[PDB]
Amino acid sequence: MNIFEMLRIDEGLRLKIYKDTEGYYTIGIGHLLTKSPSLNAAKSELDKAIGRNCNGVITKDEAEKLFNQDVDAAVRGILRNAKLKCVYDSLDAVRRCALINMVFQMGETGVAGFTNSLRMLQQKRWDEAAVNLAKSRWYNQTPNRAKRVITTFRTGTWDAYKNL
Repeated sequence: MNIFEMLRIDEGLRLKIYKDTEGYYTIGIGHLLTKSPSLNAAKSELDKAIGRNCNGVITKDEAEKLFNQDVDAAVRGILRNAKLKCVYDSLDAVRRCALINMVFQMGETGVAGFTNSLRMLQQKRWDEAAVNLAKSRWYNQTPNRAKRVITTFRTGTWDAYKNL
């Protein structure tokens, strides 16, 4: 299992514009297009992102290309962020995947706000951090996904994704 396989379990693959759990316009493998309520604004972001006239629909191929850029940007964001890099560098390979997943879903900013959990993960207090991460809007809004990520930080294994 790797970061790409893991995120594709969590995000899915949709070739037509769709709405987030949050109601936002997305496509592909969790690629948010706009937080704006117009399908028209979304369609315009899509064609800008792909470089063609898409009419709301993309190929597998374009989906994967967007996914490649997004994971690359997530990693680079972690590495550029003062709060995040320090925790990343301290973690093992599997837990590193779990932080990347959070960054992809919520953005750098969002994750950097989990101050106390970050602190516990750096300290390698796995059980405590798992309990603290669960006290969040994130966990309450997307509990099955959050709990997969949380088990990943708790165990350091890919067990939560075996099932799936």
